[PDB]
Amino acid sequence: ATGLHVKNGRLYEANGQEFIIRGVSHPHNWYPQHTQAFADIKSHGANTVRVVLSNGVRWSKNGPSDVANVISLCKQNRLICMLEVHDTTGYGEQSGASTLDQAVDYWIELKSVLQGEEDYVLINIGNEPYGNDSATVAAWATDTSAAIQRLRAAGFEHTLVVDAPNWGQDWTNTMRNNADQVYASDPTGNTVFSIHMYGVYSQASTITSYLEHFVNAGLPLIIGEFGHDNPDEDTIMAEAERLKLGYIGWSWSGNGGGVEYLDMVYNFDGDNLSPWGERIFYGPNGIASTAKEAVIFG
Repeated sequence: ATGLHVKNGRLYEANGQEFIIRGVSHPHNWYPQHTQAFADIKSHGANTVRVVLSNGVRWSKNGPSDVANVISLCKQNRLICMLEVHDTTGYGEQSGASTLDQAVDYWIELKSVLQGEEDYVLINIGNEPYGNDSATVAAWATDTSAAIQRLRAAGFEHTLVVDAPNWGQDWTNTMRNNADQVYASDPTGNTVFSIHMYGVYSQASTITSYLEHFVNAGLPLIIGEFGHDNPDEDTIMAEAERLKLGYIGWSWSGNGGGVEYLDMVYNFDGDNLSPWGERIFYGPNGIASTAKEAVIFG
């Protein structure tokens, strides 16, 4: 059965209530010991959590039982769970990345724990699945359409979330110009596009133009990741509120590799907010003042 689904370019629960995602990502794969984060994230008002999983290509695979446990943590804490395979990141540029087909192999393997959870879980097929290599960025639309068709053929009814090329930022506007072709390829219409806004989106003009393109065309869109400063997070949040689009900040805690300033809380301590955590949860157009829990939990 279908749970969350798309109607007229927007996201709805099965009872017909519109759902506007207001959440954060949590690096579950890399920090399995920090499962308290699910309740901590809920305590600050988020309605969704984007969970980092691995299909075993680049990190250690999250098996079915582990994924079942993450889904119950989401449900227990009344959060919609967006699961994502992180191994696809930067494919065609990043050495050892997974392809979307390898991500799809993994989702099919979890079929028995995901089927029947369509009201609670969204499947983000693969994070930022192309880097900037021109020849593989040119395959974004065909590869993404192929992955959707495989998932629907395996019986998945969930709403699927697909990321853009150019490491998620789509500065080539490949996702923007071709999302109509990809959307048409899902027989159920339950596909949502996801843009990640970092340094390409430091100007308000670029942010606004990108979001309006999708809203004016009825193409479903969420801001799957964004950071602060240098993207203009003030405009990203204001515009997401004005246009009623979902957004998900990166990330709860535990950033390494130079982006330690993207931690929202220090050392996974839910009461120890950084300035980014205070901006995204408690600032203007922030999670605590704008998010609404999914009505499926009432």
